[PDB]
Amino acid sequence: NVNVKKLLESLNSKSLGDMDKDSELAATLQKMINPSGGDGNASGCALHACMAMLGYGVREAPVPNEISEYMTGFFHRHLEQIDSEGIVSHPNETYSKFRERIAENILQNTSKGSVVMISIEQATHWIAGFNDGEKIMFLDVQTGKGFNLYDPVEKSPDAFVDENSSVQVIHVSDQEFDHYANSSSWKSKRLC
Repeated sequence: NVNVKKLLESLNSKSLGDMDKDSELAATLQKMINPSGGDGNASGCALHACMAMLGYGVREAPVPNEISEYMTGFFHRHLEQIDSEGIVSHPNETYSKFRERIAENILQNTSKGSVVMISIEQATHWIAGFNDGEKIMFLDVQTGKGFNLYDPVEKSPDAFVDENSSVQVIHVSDQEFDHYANSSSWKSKRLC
């Protein structure tokens, strides 16, 4: 049975950058959550990242033909904030800088232990985001990457971000997460 509080300790006891550390946990979690490396629709994954980070347990995300039991209608309570403009990219802003400004905005509105679902360019893609007290961990348990903006190639910390790259941080209520936890959908997903 997989213990996330265990990983996080190990991880944080290394000479790695905040992006490495994310890229690492995410690549770890991705072999369990998205073993298939399915590059389909990625809300499923993004949320299992959240479930896992809250201590609900690591489980495989829905597959394409499971998105119908639960995720088909998961965001209805949040379509306005997704459809929104969100946190927009600056010009000459690098990837690292953007990620950092996105993090400091999340830290301002969340608490240690809290997670968020992160819409990238209006649900173009989906990543998770985990508050550890001190910093945000952006995880992309689908592609096994850390922070990214769903570009077709990898980007370096010092890459320049495209102009009007946008991200909308979605604060799913704890009820929504709990609702999903007592849901046969969740329960029938493979543990670890």
